[PDB]
Amino acid sequence: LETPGDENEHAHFQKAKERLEAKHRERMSQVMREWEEAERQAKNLPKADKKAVIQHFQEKVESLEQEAANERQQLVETHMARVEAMLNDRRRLALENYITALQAVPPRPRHVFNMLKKYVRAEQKDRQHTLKHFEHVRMVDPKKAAQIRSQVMTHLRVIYERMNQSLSLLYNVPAVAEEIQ
Amino acid sequence: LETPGDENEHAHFQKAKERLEAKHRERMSQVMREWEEAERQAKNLPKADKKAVIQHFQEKVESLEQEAANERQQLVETHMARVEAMLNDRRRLALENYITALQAVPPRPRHVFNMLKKYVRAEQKDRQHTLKHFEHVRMVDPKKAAQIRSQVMTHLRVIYERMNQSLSLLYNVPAVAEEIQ
Ligand SMILES: [Os+3]
Ligand SMILES: [Os+3]
Repeated sequence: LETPGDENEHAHFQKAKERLEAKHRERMSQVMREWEEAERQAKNLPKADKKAVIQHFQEKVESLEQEAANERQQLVETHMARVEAMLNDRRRLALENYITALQAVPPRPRHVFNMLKKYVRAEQKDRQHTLKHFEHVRMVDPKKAAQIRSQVMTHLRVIYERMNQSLSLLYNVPAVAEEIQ
Repeated sequence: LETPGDENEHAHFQKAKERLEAKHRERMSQVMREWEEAERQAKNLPKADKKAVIQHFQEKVESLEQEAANERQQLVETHMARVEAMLNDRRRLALENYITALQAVPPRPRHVFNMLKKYVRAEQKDRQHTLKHFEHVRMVDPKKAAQIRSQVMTHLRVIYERMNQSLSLLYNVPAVAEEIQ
């Protein structure tokens, strides 16, 4: 995670969640094994002791379940972070590329557009992505999402303003205006 | 979901979440499209109206995000339900199969055990599965999990009692006792 090179991320990301899982079960089952033995003694001990063993290990697992939590979030935040940089970086590019329009003999009307749908579908990936991500916050931590709606509302609005502000660049190139539209 | 036959479930399950996703984005983007147009009018209207349009669609999306929620849970509960029946059904079987031991000439010491690890690893799938499932409740709806810990604690305990109570059937067959152990 702190190094990784194989381009495709879902690959890696999947692999990290994967081994994150092959790791917890390991430490977790060790407790379900330390617990079983544990009770195997409070078997002929007071019922008060039986009870404390239960409450002790009942807490060790919460401990672990917590570690893993954090541990897992730490993974996600990265992905998201890595995902967004891709998404922004691509977008920015298609801008110049779609900016490179298709100026020459017949302004490659098929390229302009070919290029356009890149920007568009791209910028949609943003919107589509910004949204998914949020739903998560809506569920998992309803309060967390409350705070962050004002924040993310602004974002979506930016894309909208941008997108149209992009299409509105045809208001600088008349030929392909009615031509492509 | 109400019919399905292709054995493997993860397959289907994946497919259902899949189309559940190809469906929401559809209805969702329609709102992000009904919203954009909407604001495009409150553009020269009072700032009070601009504000209501915002608050109206801000609520239509919560609506949808809610539908989808429910809609998605409805999927999960099935899977879990289908998953558990597999898990129980298999287990029960390995019991008789592992019960079928390996009685004959040399009580297929390699079969008894071969059979055993089926039961075991099986019953672990239970424990492993019961646990995963719960972590979900711990996160998503912390309160939900609080209620249900007493319930699921009992379960895990049952497997434990069972498992050992199974191995302890060798206390009925002496040959393979020291023989396999
Ligand atoms: Os995400
Ligand atoms: Os599950």
